Amino acid sequence: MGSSDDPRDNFKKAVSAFDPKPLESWTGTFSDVKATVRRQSLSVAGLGSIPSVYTEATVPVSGNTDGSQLVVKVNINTVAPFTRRSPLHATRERWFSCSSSQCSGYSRKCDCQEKHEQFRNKCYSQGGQYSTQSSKCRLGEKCGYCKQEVYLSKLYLVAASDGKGEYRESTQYQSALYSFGHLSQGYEAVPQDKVQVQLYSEGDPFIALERETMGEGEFGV
Repeated sequence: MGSSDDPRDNFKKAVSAFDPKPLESWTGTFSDVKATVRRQSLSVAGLGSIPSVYTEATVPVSGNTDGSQLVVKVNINTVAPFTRRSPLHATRERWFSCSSSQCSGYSRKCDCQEKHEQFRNKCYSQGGQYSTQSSKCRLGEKCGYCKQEVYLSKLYLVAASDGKGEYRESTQYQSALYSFGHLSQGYEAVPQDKVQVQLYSEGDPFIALERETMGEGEFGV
């Protein structure tokens, strides 16, 4: 194990190691739409402008759906072909679980009613709908969840080096966006007629920044 006492050190090392030259060859198609290699610059306070390179295409939803899923066939030079299916629409549930941190009373017998009530009221203030599951909301209970409807707008994909100078879909990163799971994508509040698809390499500073800043895009609390 290793870790620096400088919070930005891991990020700086990633920036130094980043070689975008192979990515210039990332031409091809996304579901038969012509891809374009894009060179962007990140602005990171104290570190300046940072290169980032991805290949992208806008895929129409029409003609690229399989039931409720957008079907993205990645056919990019030097990247082993792969498909991502991603839901056009998701129902995002954020659950309130009663934990000791928000529990009122004697440890073994506490409940989170006040904090749950706040969470429920917060949901409605954010335009969500709430489902209450446990009113008593005792320690360890799943008390309820806030529900939001979202629609895929920007799909982030990640490729990793193979051993051999080319690329394949990343194992570790199912998205370039923190927290890097398959539903860590760009969403909007209403249905979309097209989706922007962006393919990054694992070592891109965009992904490093997402990681080292926990999605915030900048360092600091």
